Amino acid sequence: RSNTFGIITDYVSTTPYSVDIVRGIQDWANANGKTILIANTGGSSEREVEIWKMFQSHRIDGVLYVTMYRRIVDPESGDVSIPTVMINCRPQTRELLPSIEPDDYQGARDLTRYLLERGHRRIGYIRLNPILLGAELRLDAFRRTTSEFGLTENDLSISLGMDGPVGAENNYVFAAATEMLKQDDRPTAIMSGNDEMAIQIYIAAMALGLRIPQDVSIVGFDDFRTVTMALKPELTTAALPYYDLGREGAKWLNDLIAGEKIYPGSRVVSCKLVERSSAAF
Amino acid sequence: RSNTFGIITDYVSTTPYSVDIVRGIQDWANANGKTILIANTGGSSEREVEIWKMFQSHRIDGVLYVTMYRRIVDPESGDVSIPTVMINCRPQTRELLPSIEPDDYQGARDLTRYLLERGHRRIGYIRLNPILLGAELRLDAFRRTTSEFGLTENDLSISLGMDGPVGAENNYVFAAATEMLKQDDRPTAIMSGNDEMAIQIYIAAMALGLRIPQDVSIVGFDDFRTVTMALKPELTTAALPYYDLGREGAKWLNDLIAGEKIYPGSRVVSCKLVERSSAAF
Repeated sequence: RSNTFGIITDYVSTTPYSVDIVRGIQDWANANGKTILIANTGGSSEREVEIWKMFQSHRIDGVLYVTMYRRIVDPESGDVSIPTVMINCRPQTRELLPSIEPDDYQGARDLTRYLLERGHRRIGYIRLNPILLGAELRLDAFRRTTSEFGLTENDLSISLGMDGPVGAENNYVFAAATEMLKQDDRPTAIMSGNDEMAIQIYIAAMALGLRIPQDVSIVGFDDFRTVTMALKPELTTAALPYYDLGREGAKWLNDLIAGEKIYPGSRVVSCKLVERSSAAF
Repeated sequence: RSNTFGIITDYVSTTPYSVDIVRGIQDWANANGKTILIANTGGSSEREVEIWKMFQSHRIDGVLYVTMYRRIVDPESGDVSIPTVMINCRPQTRELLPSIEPDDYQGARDLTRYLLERGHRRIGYIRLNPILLGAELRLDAFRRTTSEFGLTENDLSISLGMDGPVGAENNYVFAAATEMLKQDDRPTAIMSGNDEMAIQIYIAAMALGLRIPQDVSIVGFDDFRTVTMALKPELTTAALPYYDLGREGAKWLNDLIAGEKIYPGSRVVSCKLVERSSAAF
């Protein structure tokens, strides 16, 4: 046993909004006497194969396969066999490896219900990049939760805010939010695909003389600290349990490495609704 | 030769605004046939010593010692000897190792001159965490550049925006910017310690009915993409050459590993002024 865990990640050099998983892994590692080595594939199957080979060569005890955003994918390990736990992603092949992911659907559901229980009936939703699985699941939740409550597609204002390659998108959130807020039947609440996008929606609203809670409520998603605590009023959002995913994933890998009869399958960790002050009745 | 470079970083799990250095290193590595393994010290001398030992054990060809923010520090490698190049930091011991850093002073100087050449005479500056070397150097530049031009301390509005442990500060940027903008002799331009802080200054200004370029110009620092392109108007700033620091640092390490008579000493890469539309005459 080298007591070294290897993390194979995909887009960490271009996606720094998921480092909290690493933070969770590292924190757990420091409390359990293990060292962590990180390798990035950049999304290349070729380089990934080579990385697995490298880890075998270095006698890594286990691997935490971590994706920057939620994905469904089978790792490309060639002929390498090392105990592995997937975090923030799920294998394409049923039960190929144990996995732990955040519940985008539940989070969006609870955030939508939050607004509904707060009197909002005309709700807007500006979509995160459609290529993202998480983006679509959050939208799926918004659509059904609002229908289950009674609102009709006619009470909603849904618009795309961006498209293109992740982390290099054609971004028009500000323009989309502006059009949405200038509508004759202006929504009273707007749900942002994620916290990052909320920055543009806050500016769009204020640029039209609207006061946040008072004139329009805004909620985000992720609890990306850099943003949520920068915006004023403080942004009410759904926190992706990244830190916990990392800590839980690491412990799980540790038990798997030590044997243990832990039925793999998939674990899904809930997203905590973080109530701040960007929404009003 | 393993053709593997190791990156020893400090606060990457809690500071994701410097991943671009890694992006630059990784990009160079992919174009030169090398693999990159990353290890984080979390700021612990103890864990760092152990990490150097680990790298020696794994036969890493060289190390890129990268700090999340600009620092002056001697690596704690114990008895380990491996070709090393420092990036975004400088050794405490004169010429202990080659190093390449961004020029915070030059960047702040050019950004201050930018405003001065644009008619501004009453300028505000909201300070980044004073514990940060970079924060102080940018302030040093603002102070002398404004004096060299002719303005007096009396024409400036300088205030702290935060303090405490980096990445866990007591943050009052919004409140400080609000007080500053409510002054009877309101500054016409405000320089933000960094781009992240600009989010709060934009909101502070708009919350008072002020229009950005029209009523008050705002410039930032870093060119933290997540922010600069989210704020509207687009934020004029000084770009920290992170990507280039990584690419240059990696090449430099490569030459050092291959021998080459490259006088170590320190290299300082300029910060590019990125003109957008958050400032007006």
